[PDB]
Amino acid sequence: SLFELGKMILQETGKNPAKSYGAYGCNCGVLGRGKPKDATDRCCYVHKCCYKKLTGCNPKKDRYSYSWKDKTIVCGENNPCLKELCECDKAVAICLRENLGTYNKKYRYHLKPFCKKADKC
Amino acid sequence: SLFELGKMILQETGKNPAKSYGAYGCNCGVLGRGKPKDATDRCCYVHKCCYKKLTGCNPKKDRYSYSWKDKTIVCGENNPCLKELCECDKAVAICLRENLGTYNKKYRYHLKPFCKKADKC
Ligand SMILES: CCCCCCCCCCCCC(=O)O
Ligand SMILES: CCCCCCCCCCCCC(=O)O
Repeated sequence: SLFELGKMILQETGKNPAKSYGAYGCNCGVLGRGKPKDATDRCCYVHKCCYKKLTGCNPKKDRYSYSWKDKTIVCGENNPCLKELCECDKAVAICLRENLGTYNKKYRYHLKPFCKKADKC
Repeated sequence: SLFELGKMILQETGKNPAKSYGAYGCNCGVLGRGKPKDATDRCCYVHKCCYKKLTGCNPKKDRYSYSWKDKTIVCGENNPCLKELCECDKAVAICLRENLGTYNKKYRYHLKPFCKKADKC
């Protein structure tokens, strides 16, 4: 759920997730997708497309277990849907950290309604 | 200072530092040293002996800079004493994470005044 997602982002990046990524660009955080602005935003585009394959579970509210083991995110067993959910979230947290070099503060609080429409996943 | 030390322990172990290590065994956290109970406690014994070499700065209150860069603690330049300080702190955080497998909850709130005296550093 959002609680696990946010924790993973903090562990990987060292940054407060709500603040750095809760409204970044056209795809990170609240709302749906749009044309990416940069590589951090493209990480969040892939992540939202990752959620589209999740069958019956709720990406926003279902909790799942994972542990931070030798500084790596390891998705616990859980059920089929929660496992894929955890795997979506781990991959966006790693991608956000990988692209910290190009993170741009000007997109931090982006006006999402003016984004160009996104391509189909 | 304590703020950097706690943050490093959280980043490496994923655990709330105050709660897990603020009074652990005979050497972690408050107070001085004593005979170690286990490997977590020996990490904190080494750490406090690391602090004894620093007489030109204050391990508890002086701030210093460091960054979490690709999930590794990197001590910033700072001055001679703060650099060594950062280096003591980085090594205890890594040691505490390495010995998480044997962490024992029975020593979490240890009665330190009954510890056997420690060997000289
Ligand atoms: C410790 C953090 C508590 C939960 C905060 C959750 C905030 C999630 C931020 C989502 C942005 C990333 C993106 O959309 O993938
Ligand atoms: C985010 C944490 C805020 C600062 C909390 C500092 C607690 C430091 C705990 C010391 C225990 C480790 C030992 O003695 O090395």
